[PDB]
Amino acid sequence: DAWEIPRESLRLEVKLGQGCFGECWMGTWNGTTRVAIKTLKPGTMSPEAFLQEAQVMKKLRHEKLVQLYAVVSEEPIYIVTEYMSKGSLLDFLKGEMGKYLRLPQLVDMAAQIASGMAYVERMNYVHRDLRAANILVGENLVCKVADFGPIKWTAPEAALYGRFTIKSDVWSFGILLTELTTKGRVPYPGMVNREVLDQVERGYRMPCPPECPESLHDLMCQCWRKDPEERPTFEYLQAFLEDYFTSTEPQYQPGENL
Ligand SMILES: *C(c1c(C#Cc2cc(NC(=O)c3cccc(C(F)(F)F)c3)ccc2C)c2cncnc2n1CCOC)[C@@H](C#N)C(=O)NC
Repeated sequence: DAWEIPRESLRLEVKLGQGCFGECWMGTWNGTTRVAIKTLKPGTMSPEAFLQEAQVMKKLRHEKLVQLYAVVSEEPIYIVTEYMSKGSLLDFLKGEMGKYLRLPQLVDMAAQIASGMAYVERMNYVHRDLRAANILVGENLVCKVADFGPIKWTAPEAALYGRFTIKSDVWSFGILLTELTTKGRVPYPGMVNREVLDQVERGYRMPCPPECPESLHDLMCQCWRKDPEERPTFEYLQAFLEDYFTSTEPQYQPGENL
């Protein structure tokens, strides 16, 4: 494999997140270039299964996807991507860093995520796990799509019958629109996973947030139609939020929170 790397090239400087899947670290590869690294706990999971993740990352390059730099096929395993300076989007929004992110900033992010997903769309691949916990931010509020390793953020047909399409990713993206607009709170407040599947299949969807323009709530409701083929594309979503403040909501003025 030409992606492969000799083990002596990686300083694993600082630790970041642990778990039953392994762990990930901030570090320095090749002396020069700073990088993120994901390990594997040899006891908990298998090599050929955990390495099918990298397989996918190999065949995907796009400026709004996290870039796999390198791999290490022997335990302890190391999948090695670029490093993103500002951590998870979830952490960013709840964080003091995003006490002051007004709609303008938030909608641009959604546009960059969208573009990247519109790429995934173009490549006939499927994420199965789109939510602010798997979006990374870097300098200038660049956002990128990741995948580390359930039901509020995924569409019914997927949760139930396992029909995980790109249209399951559109739904969740709609739910991600609620994270960006709430400063990274959880969806379905005072609701728990089994009460969610009822209300949703019964037809319950979330209301337009405080001070979030209804244009965005309608977009979410396009994201969350039950008939999947009549949810919109990431091609359309991208162009939509790209033009949001010129074409859809140019009246817009800020306020307390958005
Ligand atoms: C730790 C972490 C990282 C990182 C990383 C990382 C991610 C991935 N996964 C992908 O990006 C991916 C896999 C499959 C498919 C796709 C698709 F299709 F969407 F493109 C993407 C593989 C390997 C690695 C190393 C990271 C990077 N920069 C800054 N901080 C980072 N952190 C810390 C997280 O914030 C606290 C992350 C992982 N992995 C983790 O374990 N979180 C708990």
